[PDB]
Amino acid sequence: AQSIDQLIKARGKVYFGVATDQNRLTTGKNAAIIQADFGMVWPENSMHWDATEPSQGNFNFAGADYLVNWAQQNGKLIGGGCLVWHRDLPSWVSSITDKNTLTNVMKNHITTLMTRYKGKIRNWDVVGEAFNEDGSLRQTVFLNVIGEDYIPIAFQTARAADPNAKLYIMDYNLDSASYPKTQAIVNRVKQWRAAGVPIDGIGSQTHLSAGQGAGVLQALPLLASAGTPEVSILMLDVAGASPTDYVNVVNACLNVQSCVGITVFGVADPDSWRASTTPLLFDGNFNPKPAYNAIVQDLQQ
Amino acid sequence: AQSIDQLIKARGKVYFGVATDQNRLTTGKNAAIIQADFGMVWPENSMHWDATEPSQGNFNFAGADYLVNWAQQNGKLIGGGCLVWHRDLPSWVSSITDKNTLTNVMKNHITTLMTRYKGKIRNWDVVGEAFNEDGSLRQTVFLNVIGEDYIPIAFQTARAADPNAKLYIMDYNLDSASYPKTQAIVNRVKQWRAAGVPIDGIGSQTHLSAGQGAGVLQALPLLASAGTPEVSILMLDVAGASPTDYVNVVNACLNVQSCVGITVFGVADPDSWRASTTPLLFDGNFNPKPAYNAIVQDLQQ
Repeated sequence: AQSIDQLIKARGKVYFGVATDQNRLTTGKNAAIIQADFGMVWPENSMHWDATEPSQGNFNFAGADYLVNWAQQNGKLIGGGCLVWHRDLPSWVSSITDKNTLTNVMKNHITTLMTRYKGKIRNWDVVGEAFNEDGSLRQTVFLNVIGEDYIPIAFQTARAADPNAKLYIMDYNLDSASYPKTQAIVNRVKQWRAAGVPIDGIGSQTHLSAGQGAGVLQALPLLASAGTPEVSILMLDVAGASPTDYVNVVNACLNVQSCVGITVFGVADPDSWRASTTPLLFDGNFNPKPAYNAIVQDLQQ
Repeated sequence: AQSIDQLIKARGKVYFGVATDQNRLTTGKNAAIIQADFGMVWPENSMHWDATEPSQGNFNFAGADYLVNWAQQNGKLIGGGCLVWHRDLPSWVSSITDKNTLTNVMKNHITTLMTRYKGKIRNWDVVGEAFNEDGSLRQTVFLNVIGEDYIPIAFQTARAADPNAKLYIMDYNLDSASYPKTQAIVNRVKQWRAAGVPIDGIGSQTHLSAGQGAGVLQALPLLASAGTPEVSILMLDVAGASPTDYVNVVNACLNVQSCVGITVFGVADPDSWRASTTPLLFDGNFNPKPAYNAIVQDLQQ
């Protein structure tokens, strides 16, 4: 079973990565597969806000520490979870109505996580899921209380905390070039970067249905037209795991110079958040599926 | 699938349980199977010392809180994870050399966790894996620094923290009645209870190879001869998952009045610590295996 990370590096990319966490690495065959076949690990849950700061100032780092240590001991790159988003946000944060307080709470959360792992994390998702489907800004507690400058503030705070990290904005449903959300994030990132905001990358959280891989061949070039140094495919899975869909997504990254790599949202189907759609590259016996072998063949040519 | 928890309750027992945690409940089909078929949940990792007190006096409860909330919402009993053992132990604990200090650290760890969930946890494993295979006490930091009184102190502290909870000592390789460790824990528990130590249960961490189920029919009655109010089988798995092995373990519990129930160490084979031995009751597609149906039939006769 050849390594898709080694093959994608040979094509000039940085990594083929996977989401994982402590109890994945201690069960199944996940550790062995990640050691052999993937070049970068991401925290499935252990760096999100609900996991890391469940009460104000009460930081929970045991899970993230385990992942970072494991990655360093096994020579893997590390991607950092989402620092600022609304999903599963603890109630103590969404209850805050004072602009100064929330600004400092946001800054402290960013700075504390990034400082702890300073120099060890290749890229951080600083802001996630900030856009509505129509392309307007999603009305989260951060937008409602801080205002539109919360995105500039978050990225400026992150850059100061670890200047070595690549700083990403991330969203989903960026999979079609004709979708308003895709066009909107490009336009806003262009305008933020022109004003000096340090957005190094756009990460596309690519959760696809059967047959949607082909659209990424046109969407990813559009995302790259925003002019960020990097773009990436994040937390990829595909209902049905057709080889055609997976190969199309891989070729989209190969076709876009600034695409640095691809991360898949888990190793084996039974550990997927949508396991009934068997959407990953390894089956419930940890055997590589046809999609894995099709990626290998596509990368060899 | 018919519920083995309902069926074991119909035979006069308390529960058929399973180990789980937050990222199991949000992936695969684990939540649906636990809702339908199991009556108790245990924390796979979220209550061990490395997860809950990675620095002195500074506790991490996000993962454990999630599990406790989920269980209460879904009407499930909750078993508490091992409070005092040598596994998953942070280096700050194992570097302590003063008896008074380590005693206070141990008491504070016990009291803090048990107080937080006071009244919500049916069972706590207070001390785990305290015995060598020859029946002598394992030379852990607790034994080396405090001495053999650490076990009485741990149980007396636990009883004061939550008098409602059933307090267990737990160990593995208690699966054969002629094995030295089995008689040794009986000897010591009888002594401790005669000295008024509040040991309510012996929990047998039952990790079996093929064909070893038959021996539990003699070992579990021997464990029960120590006179604790309860015994249980914890974190059960069986290499090969033979119906004969699983049914023999179930019948050992049915044969022992004081055996309150059985907990299996996960739901589906790919999420096992020894997945290559396919040792659990559901396969990698979340289908019940022959051993599951054999338990169903055994409990109905």
